[PDB]
Amino acid sequence: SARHSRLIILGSGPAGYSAAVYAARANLKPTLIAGQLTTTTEVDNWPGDPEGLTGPALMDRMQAHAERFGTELVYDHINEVDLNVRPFVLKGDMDEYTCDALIIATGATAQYLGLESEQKFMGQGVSACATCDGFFYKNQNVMVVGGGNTAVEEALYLSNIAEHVTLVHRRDSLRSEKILQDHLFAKEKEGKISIVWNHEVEEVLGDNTGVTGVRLKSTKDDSKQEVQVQGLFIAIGHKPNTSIFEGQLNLRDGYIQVQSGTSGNATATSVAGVFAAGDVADSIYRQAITSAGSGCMAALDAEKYLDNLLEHHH
Amino acid sequence: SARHSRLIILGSGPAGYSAAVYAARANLKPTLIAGQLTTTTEVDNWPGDPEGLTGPALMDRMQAHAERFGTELVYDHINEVDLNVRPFVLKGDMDEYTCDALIIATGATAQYLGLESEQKFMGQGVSACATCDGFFYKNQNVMVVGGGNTAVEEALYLSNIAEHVTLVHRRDSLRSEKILQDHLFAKEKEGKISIVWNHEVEEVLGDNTGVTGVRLKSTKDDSKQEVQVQGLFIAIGHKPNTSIFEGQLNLRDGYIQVQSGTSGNATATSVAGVFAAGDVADSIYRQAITSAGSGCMAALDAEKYLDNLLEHHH
Repeated sequence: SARHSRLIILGSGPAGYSAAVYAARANLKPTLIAGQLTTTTEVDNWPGDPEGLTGPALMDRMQAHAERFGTELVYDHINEVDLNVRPFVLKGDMDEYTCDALIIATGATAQYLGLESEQKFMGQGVSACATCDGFFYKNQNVMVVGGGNTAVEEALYLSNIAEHVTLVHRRDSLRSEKILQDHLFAKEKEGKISIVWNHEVEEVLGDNTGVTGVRLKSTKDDSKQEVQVQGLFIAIGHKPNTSIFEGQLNLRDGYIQVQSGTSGNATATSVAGVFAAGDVADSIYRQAITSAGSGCMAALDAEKYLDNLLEHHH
Repeated sequence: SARHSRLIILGSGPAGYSAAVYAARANLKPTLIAGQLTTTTEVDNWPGDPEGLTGPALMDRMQAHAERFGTELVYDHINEVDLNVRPFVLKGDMDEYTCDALIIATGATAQYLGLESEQKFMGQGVSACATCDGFFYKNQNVMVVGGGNTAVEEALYLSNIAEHVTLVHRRDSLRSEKILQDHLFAKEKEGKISIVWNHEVEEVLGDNTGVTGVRLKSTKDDSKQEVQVQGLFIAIGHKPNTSIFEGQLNLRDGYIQVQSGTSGNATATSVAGVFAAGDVADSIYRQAITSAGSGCMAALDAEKYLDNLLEHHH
């Protein structure tokens, strides 16, 4: 038989653990099913942790916090949901779960090159987050790989920090928005950004310093080109972790659509009783602190929903 | 002559210090003018700090964090602003400041009884925040003082934690919204909440345990009444710290109106270049973590605004 909980939070992470702490201190006894921050080596922008913080260390603290006030943690992978009936059904490998309210905090997944040189130097000068790691390379030279909105915005961000940015793309045109393109070409004219078209990364180069260069290979002939850089930012793209909700929730480009606004219920989805927090619904800011904030919001939204539902039953 | 900065953040606090950390790590060199969390004795819902945290300790850490990456802190009180001209003008007791973008993070102020017994037991069982301190009183008896939306919502929140809630008000009707009133009267019928009309707090009672009772005095005759409670929550009201912006920004009930939404620029006000973060713009959630999140959002909003402004000058 299915394990029923009043509230289930799906996903461990800043948003999920934040919702757990608030739901548990509201006396809701939430269940969290655990199954972008845990890959960052040095975390320097979690407000109130000025030095020494690492991604895994922050997750351990958030996990301990959720458990301290009585969250039930469950280690399972959910391969299917039914949001058409209430209580909502979550089908896992180990058990089936049902709940009266659901908070979805499944995050998003950054895509990488898939190169051993890239994995070798992951954390030693290879990064997927300009906002997290850009300040390291003030007055130094960096490279951004990719061709969509994300790559363009990261090169723009970094162009106020780095001495020079090299943006590399495998096609010869960008799939990004026209305002972002205009800003980029302005910076290129002033010498702050260079763009290398029709190329892909062949090998990440460095030593005990970490990254020192990148060898590119052209996608239209056999030629190669070495660029000296201290930081490599992989910005191929982000994918919200929403495949199991397709056809059951309103999505926009794979992100879960939430009500937002300034009059409460800001994390509500298109299904009553289902709330979404963090990077699964946020395409713009995508930081641990903003995710933690929305998880707190989802907890209060869910609390008010469950209380009103409670008022009319039995 | 006026001290010019590209970006000024007005207000120390979770929102202001969070915006400072992000603006400084973006290489913006922000100025923060410093002049609800710093009154909470034990802070138990800052995600990732499971035990031992105090309000002042968290502010010291956030302050150190903003300063580490190069925020210029200024200790001054702003008595007037001019947002009708650019760069915007801030008139202080010690200096005049101007800026190209402004982040307003001035918070809100909770109103108290003004009683020595209330101040005596402040932090030892007297609180202004049910969300912060309610869990302390699980399966115990509490009192909420006030008559508007805030008092009603706090009594509702606490009614799922405490064994019993006593809501006390000086008039004989509530000035709160009708849906909230219906929920309250439902809980009263079931014996979870009691309402004492036409009364005000005369003295807060307790010892080394902290609070043990409250003596009420009627506002319509000379009679008095003792209630045994372990926690007293003062919910007379919140006032956003916005008086100097009246007539210069769109306000709704004194809160600064922000764009919100899921497509970025969520902290933008009715004046281009002016952003608002934290409790000065949030009437619903009002927590340190949600304020910190919006301060991070305001930093990115301001970063994109300043960069575009930069592109077209000189």
